[PDB]
Amino acid sequence: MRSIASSKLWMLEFSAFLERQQDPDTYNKHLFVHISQPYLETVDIRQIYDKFPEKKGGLKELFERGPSNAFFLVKFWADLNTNIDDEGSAFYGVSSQYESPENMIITCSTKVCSFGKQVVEKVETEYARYENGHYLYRIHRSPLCEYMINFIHKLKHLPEKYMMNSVLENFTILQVVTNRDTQETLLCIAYVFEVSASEHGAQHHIYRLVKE
Amino acid sequence: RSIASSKLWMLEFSAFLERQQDPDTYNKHLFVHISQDPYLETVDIRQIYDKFPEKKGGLKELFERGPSNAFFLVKFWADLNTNIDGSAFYGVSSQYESPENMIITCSTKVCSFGKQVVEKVETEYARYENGHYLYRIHRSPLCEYMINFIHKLKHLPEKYMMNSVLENFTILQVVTNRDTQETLLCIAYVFEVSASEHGAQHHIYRLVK
Ligand SMILES: O=C(O)[C@H](c1ccccc1)n1cccc1
Repeated sequence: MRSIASSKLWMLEFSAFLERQQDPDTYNKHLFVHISQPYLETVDIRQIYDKFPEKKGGLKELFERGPSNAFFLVKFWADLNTNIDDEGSAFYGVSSQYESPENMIITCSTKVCSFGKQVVEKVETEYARYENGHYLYRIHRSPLCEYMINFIHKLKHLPEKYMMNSVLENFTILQVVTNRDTQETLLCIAYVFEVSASEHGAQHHIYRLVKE
Repeated sequence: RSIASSKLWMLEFSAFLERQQDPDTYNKHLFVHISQDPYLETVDIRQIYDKFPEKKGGLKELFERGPSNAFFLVKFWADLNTNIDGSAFYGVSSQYESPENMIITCSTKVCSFGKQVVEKVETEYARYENGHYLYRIHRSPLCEYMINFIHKLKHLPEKYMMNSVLENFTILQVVTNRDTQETLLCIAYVFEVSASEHGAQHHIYRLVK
């Protein structure tokens, strides 16, 4: 009730970044969004069904199947203050780490919704490595999908942050992590976005979704 | 004076939303509309290569092949003041005229923030009328990408925001003689949203080097 964790799986790290080679040896790594990990604040899941309305297979159906301790909402304030010109010397990447007390094979589903419609669905199977009494699932510098690279470039073309925020009111991502054998939902994370108001600095706020 | 080469000219072009209100009453909202003596203003085609499809088969290559008199830029102020909340038909219509009986190939490419997102290709056929030859597209369905795009623009709170988005949105239409492969007309389209009370408007330019 302190972090993005169920009984069987927890997020340690998540990041999306732009890495720009300045020299043969020297690199700038700009973090668009970044989580690295007292009680979490709570949000009743009915407050967010309007942004994730979906019928069959949707958030509501997933939540009702449970377990109710697997469901989180993350709000990101994305830092878009970075140069995106010189494409050749740029790598858009994602990294993440999860941890479990047991050796599971997991299925990770990511759905991106834009103005109501599902625009991307990515499904991957991940496998653990034993490390320090636990089982670790680690993605290191995987390429950011092209949709998201192009979305960032579109946001940055807008002349005012308030326009970026208007667009982002209609943008969500839903991540569902499932045990491949048991089909148990291990983690389900709903993500919403604004652009960070600050000149430089990504922020996040994590909530535990409830229904009480 | 108008969108015309030696071998083909546009008479009419429209995109519309038709909403049947009862058995005999319908609303027809025009998003954009051209119906057609001073000279057209000119635009250097190098200014617009970055907004259109480049590389093999791209605007630059097409322009250099010529003929140079076949190339036009149309700016639309699209009228988005209409209800888009079931009984609706989103449609496109157009008419062309030629002095010769050709089979024509119409290619339409939609480009969004650099990338080609839709390509449509159609073959159209002539009808003789009074020593010339007429081509007509009547109530062809607007592609799903464009409907949706309209619906997304209409969710935005401000027309200036809609116009910022539209700066990186273009459509390229290339009309070719199917048998000779001659370029008959090439029209680059760019967009703004029309202001309140305004309706649909357009401005036509002749692309040059
Ligand atoms: O979704 C799109 O492709 C674009 C858009 C998306 C993100 C930023 C700027 C424009 N759009 C169009 C209408 C609302 C957003």
